Amino acid sequence: MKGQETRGFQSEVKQLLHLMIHSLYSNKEIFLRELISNASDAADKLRFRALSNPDLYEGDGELRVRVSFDKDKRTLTISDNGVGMTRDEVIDHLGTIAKSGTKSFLESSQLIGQFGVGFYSAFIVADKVTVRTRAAGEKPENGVFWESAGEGEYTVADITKEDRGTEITLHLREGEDEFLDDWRVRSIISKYSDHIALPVEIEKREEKDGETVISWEKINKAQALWTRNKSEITDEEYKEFYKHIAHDFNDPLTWSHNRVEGKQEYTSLLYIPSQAPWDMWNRDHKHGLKLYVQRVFIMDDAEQFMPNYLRFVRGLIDSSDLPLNVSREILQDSTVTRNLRNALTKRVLQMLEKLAKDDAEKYQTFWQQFGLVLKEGPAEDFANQEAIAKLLRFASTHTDSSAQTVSLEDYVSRMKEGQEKIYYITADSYAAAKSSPHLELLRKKGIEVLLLSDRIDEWMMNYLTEFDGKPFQSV
Amino acid sequence: MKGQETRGFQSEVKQLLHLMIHSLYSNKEIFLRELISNASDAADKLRFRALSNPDLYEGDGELRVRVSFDKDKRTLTISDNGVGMTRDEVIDHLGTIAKSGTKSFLESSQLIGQFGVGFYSAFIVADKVTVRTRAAGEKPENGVFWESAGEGEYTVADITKEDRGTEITLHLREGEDEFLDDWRVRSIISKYSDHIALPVEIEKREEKDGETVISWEKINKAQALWTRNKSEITDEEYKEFYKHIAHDFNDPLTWSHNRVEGKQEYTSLLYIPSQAPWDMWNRDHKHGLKLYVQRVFIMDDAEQFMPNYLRFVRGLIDSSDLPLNVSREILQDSTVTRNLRNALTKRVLQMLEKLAKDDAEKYQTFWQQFGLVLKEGPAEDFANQEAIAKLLRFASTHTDSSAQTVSLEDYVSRMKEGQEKIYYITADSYAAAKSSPHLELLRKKGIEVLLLSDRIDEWMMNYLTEFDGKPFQSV
Ligand SMILES: Nc1ncnc2c1ncn2[C@@H]1O[C@H](COP(=O)(O)OP(=O)(O)O)[C@@H](O)[C@H]1O
Ligand SMILES: Nc1ncnc2c1ncn2[C@@H]1O[C@H](COP(=O)(O)OP(=O)(O)O)[C@@H](O)[C@H]1O
Ligand SMILES: [Mg+2]
Ligand SMILES: [Mg+2]
Repeated sequence: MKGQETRGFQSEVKQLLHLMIHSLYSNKEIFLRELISNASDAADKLRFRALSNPDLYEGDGELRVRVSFDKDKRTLTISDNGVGMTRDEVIDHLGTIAKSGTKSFLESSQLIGQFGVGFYSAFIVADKVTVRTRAAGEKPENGVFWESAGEGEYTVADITKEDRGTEITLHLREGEDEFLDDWRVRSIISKYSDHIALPVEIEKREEKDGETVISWEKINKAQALWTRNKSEITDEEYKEFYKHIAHDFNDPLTWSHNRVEGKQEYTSLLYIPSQAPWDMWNRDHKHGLKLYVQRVFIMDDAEQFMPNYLRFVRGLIDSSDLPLNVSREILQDSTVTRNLRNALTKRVLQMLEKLAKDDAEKYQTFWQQFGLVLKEGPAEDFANQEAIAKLLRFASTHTDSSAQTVSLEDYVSRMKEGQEKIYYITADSYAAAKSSPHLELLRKKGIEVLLLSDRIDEWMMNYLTEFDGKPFQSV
Repeated sequence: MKGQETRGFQSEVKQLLHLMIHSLYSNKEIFLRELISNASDAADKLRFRALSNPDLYEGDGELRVRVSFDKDKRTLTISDNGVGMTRDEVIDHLGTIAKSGTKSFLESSQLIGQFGVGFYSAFIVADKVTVRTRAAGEKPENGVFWESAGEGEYTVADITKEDRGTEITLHLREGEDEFLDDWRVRSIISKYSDHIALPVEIEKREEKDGETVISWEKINKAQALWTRNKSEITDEEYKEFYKHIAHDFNDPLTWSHNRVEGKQEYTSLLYIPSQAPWDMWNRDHKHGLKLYVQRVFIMDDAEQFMPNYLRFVRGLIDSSDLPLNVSREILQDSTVTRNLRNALTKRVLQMLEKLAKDDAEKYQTFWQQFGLVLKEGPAEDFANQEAIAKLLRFASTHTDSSAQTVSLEDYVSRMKEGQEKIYYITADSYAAAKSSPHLELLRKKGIEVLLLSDRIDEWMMNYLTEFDGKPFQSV
């Protein structure tokens, strides 16, 4: 094992780790979920490359993730046999962190703020993590090694490893002996893996005379979630699975699992978040559905199936109309895309309509988080303009608040005589529109006024020129 | 009085009449409404022609219908200075009709059923009707006289009418003296004239010392009803106005009044008849919106603003983006037209939908009447397949009738944890269909199956294979 080198974590990473830790000891069972989520992602990566060249499965073609513990060495080990990593990859992915989290770090009993990051979840429970990975296809003499007390630096070196995949060993802190108990760990892997197609085995040791008797019984049922029938899939499974594909700690507000067989044979499973991603307002930001084909994972962040004013959506698409060779290029100049695209655009509005009716408190959350993104909507897609206006919420004079708790239908159902219109006011701050003008001309008569004060509102009212009869007019 | 000639009525007019007099004696006050209504139509015609050739108003350009009565002679006279008629016009329009069906089988509690008023309603109240008229642009020696007792024949002749227009005189049947009363008559006009733009003036007679001064004073507000604000229009006015522009005694199921103003500047006012016209099915029937350009009437029965799937929609449409020259032709290749046929097509649907929600009984009534034509829809309007389907209804398996009670939105409210479904079934009448194959098992599960029996159902199904969320299918 020669080639030892030591690096420094991005100045902001130490700021994440040490922070995230205290912030999550409330939910520490997490790491075990995040590693499996990753073992799963590592398996799809393999099956993908394997399409192109089916020899990467050199030997075993049955992917799986194994858990086990040295009650004596105080360790827990999770080892899958997926793509595995390359040394240069090890340094890119593990060594760093592709995303962001600095402009907010210096701000703000389960203290969370805004989710940490998958893999490092491990340090909430381990004071030393070790990885030994051997990339798919490559040589067993180029296995890598990554060690880190997570204090501030980490180490890499080259090693050998016959088997392919990734082996992660966590050296538990003191007062974590829970994860060295069969029922406890078993319980957790049980709880965190139903949404996962990858079989999840767990080490079983039995003393049947002679030597020792090792096994690996799977706790996992194993079944691509979007494959089974809604009728049998529970909400627990629907929620964690979202977390899985969304790479987010929080839960979702709702979901639309749908199968379709006709002109567009696909099978979507979109999700509606609950918190807006911290990096949602800067150009380079991941958005798009996890694209599948013939149940074969292909690409991620494929934005070409969702119109811009719906970036915030999340989920997969198990199409069958797309060629198994779909590229990032092909997709953009595809008709089956443009079709699927619009066919799904509606499914999100339908999912939203259904939401706003069943749980308003959940919908209000939705509105707050993704308010200004849905608004730039009827400004370049009048196709569905009505459904998109109904989904819209505003701040009215009926409420003695800045609370965007009013639907346009709420506004109509409370009109009077001397009607014909929905009057608004376009200011800057809620204050600059609730008292700073001349709505009083109307207040003296008893007519409702929509107090709009969000930067985009003015530009939006140039495309929204009426809502079911009653036209819109400024004051 | 030269040219004197008597003529006989067509065979069903002598029938239509006698039948009409008893069927409508409940509403005798009705004739007064129909003469002013016609007087108004004359004022329109004139202004229309007046465009191309302003000589027509020859000097007297203040249009108005004047009502008066005489107690000792016992007559009620109505006279307008509208377009007036010529001898050939008279004979064509007054001596005949264009509204058949063939019955009168009910002879040998009011009996209305389904039939057309118009001019003849005058006989309900009058045992003799006289008409002196002289069309615009015609030497006064070209006046025309028409007189009939509604008994079977009529008399035409030439007279000299220096005045332009039409003077109608009724000799009231005995026991009709309640129409010689200034207050009863003055109340009827008022009730039937405030939804009419043509000033309606009533006569006045006084005793100014040995002399007799004849006043005339408007009783009317005289304003195009689609020009006023939705708020100042009584539901009564909307329904009278309906009878006006639709030439139908029956009230409408609903209406939609809208003043669009932006790219497309127009004013629409549509309605949905309480019952399909007797002569509907017969491609040689007149459907259409009455068309006005710059508050000037131009033409009736213009088909170009409503798709064949919504031909039954009565109503008018004032416009501003069209030229005071539109003709049955230009509309064919005009873009402003098409854009309205769309903007409006998508306004009928909203009215239809607000109908299936404010009074579900009228919608049913509507469905029984025109459903069959609203079905031929999704086979041509793909852009509105959403609202269309949300409208149309069928007979189920949960229903004890051929009666089309069930809507597609309540088959989902009454759909269970069984699956993704909206099963339908074809055949002929409700008969050879409710008792046929593979409907048994779907039953053993407690599932419903929309039973189709309409000659078109299967064809129409083809184009509507979606309906929000749940996907369609046969059995
Ligand atoms: N078991 C594994 N096999 C291969 N790559 C892995 C594995 N675990 C983690 N990785 C790599 O680490 C990267 C970052 O991990 P993570 O912190 O969980 O964020 P994310 O996985 O969502 O990208 C992944 O993109 C992947 O390249
Ligand atoms: N006062 C009038 N001035 C001119 N033409 C008239 C007048 N009254 C009736 N007419 C003509 O005679 C026809 C007969 O009247 P009516 O029974 O009401 O049929 P309609 O419903 O089309 O008016 C009218 O359509 C019109 O052509
Ligand atoms: Mg991850
Ligand atoms: Mg008439």
